[PDB]
Amino acid sequence: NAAIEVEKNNKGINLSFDIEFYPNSFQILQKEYKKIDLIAKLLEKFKKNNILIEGHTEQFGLEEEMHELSEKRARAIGNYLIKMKVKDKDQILFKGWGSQKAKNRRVEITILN
Amino acid sequence: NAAIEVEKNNKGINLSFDIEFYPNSFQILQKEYKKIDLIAKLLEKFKKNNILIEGHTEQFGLEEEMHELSEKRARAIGNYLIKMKVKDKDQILFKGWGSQKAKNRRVEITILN
Repeated sequence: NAAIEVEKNNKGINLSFDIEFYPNSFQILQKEYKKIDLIAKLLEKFKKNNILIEGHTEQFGLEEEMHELSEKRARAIGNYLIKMKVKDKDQILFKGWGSQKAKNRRVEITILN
Repeated sequence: NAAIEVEKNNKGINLSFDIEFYPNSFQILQKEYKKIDLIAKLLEKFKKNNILIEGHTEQFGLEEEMHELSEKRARAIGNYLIKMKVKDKDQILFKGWGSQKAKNRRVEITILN
């Protein structure tokens, strides 16, 4: 669960992992920042690349509500990467899938070609 | 099974994955080179780092025989990385664990601090 799963696709290099969020929130648990720090170490080395951050929910709530929550989760991750100075806001696309694709929730980050 | 698992430790950034070798051999199946190419894409970006490649066997054979086989598996991976020009021989440590730690066998590569 501490590991990032890395796989190539047609879009770039996919980083798939799971981040504990507090229930029904886009707030990252304190202990998870070290995992994002590892992600930051990889992204730092792909200096010129743009990234895509994709968020997800699990609950079958109203679609706009789930979309918003899932996007705010992607943004919480992106914001930390901004703060760590590994990417600029210029370089980050944020996508929420809602629920369409225990606190652990799926996040993907793609290092875009 | 196509994914590399990435996790940080005290030694550096650990890349754990599994490579199909032909039974009792250190020959990599043709289809696996694309996976090593992905590893190469990551290593390319950690230009200054030395790496450690660790090989493993599963059979409970004679310890020196298993050690040799496991080390030759690490070397097969390293040799391809040399050939792809992502690392020089100067930068690669090779370690065989034999069996002490379906064709799929465990390999680890650590991007050393």
